[PDB]
Amino acid sequence: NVGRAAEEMRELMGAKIRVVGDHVVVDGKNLAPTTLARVRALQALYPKTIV
Amino acid sequence: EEMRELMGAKIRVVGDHVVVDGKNLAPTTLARVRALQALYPKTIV
Repeated sequence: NVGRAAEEMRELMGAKIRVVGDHVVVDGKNLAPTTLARVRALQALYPKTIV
Repeated sequence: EEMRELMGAKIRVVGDHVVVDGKNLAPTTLARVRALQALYPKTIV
């Protein structure tokens, strides 16, 4: 279930925007390198991830 | 629980996998943290 996977991602970052769509989708305009590195650090939690 | 005792600046949460986070940790602390990486394959930092 991607619904629970999305919730886990949301808490770990709570400037990003989290939406469910069909796969996990993360978007943002001006994010710090640390935030991007943190975001792609969570990439090892679900293969179906796009940034 | 084993990870928590071995470090008791870090924050330990259960989530779904073991999650470790912190802002300004010493290199020794990071080296110690990834030294515990040989205890569970499902670890992220």
